[PDB]
Amino acid sequence: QAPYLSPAVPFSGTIQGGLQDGLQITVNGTVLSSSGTRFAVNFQTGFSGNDIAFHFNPRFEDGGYVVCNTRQNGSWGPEERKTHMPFQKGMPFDLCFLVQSSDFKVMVNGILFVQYFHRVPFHRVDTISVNGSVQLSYISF
Ligand SMILES: CC(=O)N[C@@H]1[C@@H](O)[C@H](O[C@@H]2O[C@H](CO)[C@H](O)[C@H](O[C@@H]3O[C@H](CO)[C@@H](O[C@@H]4O[C@H](CO)[C@H](O)[C@H](O)[C@H]4O)[C@H](O)[C@H]3NC(C)=O)[C@H]2O)[C@@H](CO)O[C@H]1O
Repeated sequence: QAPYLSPAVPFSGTIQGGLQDGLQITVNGTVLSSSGTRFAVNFQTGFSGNDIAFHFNPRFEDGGYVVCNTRQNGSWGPEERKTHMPFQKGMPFDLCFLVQSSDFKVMVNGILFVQYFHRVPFHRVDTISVNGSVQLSYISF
């Protein structure tokens, strides 16, 4: 599938034929230096945002942490927080999401940062959305 180039934020877009084992999604952009304190990459089913299989949510708050979570039928589940901020405000980033059968792995700037085990079946998620304090250069597959 062709990449989305300079998509405006907030973004959503379709992942052609859905998430698959071994699919790698790159999100390349810049964290804004002073336009808020959080951003999110969401892997979801459709365009509603009520069923987000994997919400990856860096927060430049309390010194900085990343929330990983799942929204199901409009309900957020138990957060998995990573008390490690691998981003810097104002700086470019390259995020890579590797879909595996049991989990997502998230590489930040080349290096595995977090592992999130599937809470809902992944082959059904077909949409990426991005919101918050970021500018995007591209999303590639
Ligand atoms: C200590 C503790 O338990 N803390 C809890 C808080 O962390 C918690 O905050 C919520 O946490 C969830 C993850 O658990 C999300 O980060 C929530 O933020 C919301 O995220 C959604 C999805 O990204 C976002 O909606 C999207 O917005 C875009 C455009 O911007 C568009 O409208 C899409 O349609 C939509 O999906 C939403 O805006 C965002 N809201 C905020 C305020 O960030 C986060 O609130 C709270 C509440 O559960 O509970 C604490 O106790």
